[PDB]
Amino acid sequence: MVLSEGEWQLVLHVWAKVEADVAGHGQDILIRLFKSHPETLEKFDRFKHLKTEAEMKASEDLKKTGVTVLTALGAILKKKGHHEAELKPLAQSHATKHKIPIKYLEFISEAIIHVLHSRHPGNFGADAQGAMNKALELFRKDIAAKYKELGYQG
Ligand code: HEM
Repeated sequence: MVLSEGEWQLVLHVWAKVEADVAGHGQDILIRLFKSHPETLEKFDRFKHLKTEAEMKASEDLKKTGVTVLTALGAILKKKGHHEAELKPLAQSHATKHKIPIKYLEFISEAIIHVLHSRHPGNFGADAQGAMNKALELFRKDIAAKYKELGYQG
């Protein structure tokens, strides 16, 4: 697939607002993912034991992780589709080391779209959400193809 420059603009315009607070958005998104799909918390051996949202809010490990996730995603979106190199190492560790199914990447994409919609309503109207969903679908499709080459397709 291929996004038009206007769609990338909508994606990078709302991403520039997320970057004013990467750690807060990281927390919100991971907590949204774990409350919606609790089985995903099991993949994180570091803080798998957290039982409540309050615990999750108070975990420094969860917040650091959230910042790592968003910083790597932001670096991929800024490429505007030319992300082959950034995707390689990512696809390898999530397919071989962590074992994250494509389904989980769909779940976090939905958590990203839910948080942006709540926090940024004025910059996340319907066209901007369609462009963000396209950009995340592109990311999932290229990662899924890399998973296949690596022998995981999951
Ligand atoms: C937008 C999608 C994602 C991006 C950009 C992303 C990126 C990263 C990055 C950069 C790291 C550190 C380096 C590495 O291990 O590769 C990481 C580690 C990890 N990611 Fe992901 N991730 C994403 C989705 C997920 C999902 C959905 C899960 C789990 C349901 C997951 C589980 C993990 C785990 C278990 C680690 C190790 C955490 C720790 O112990 O350090 N990731 N991820």
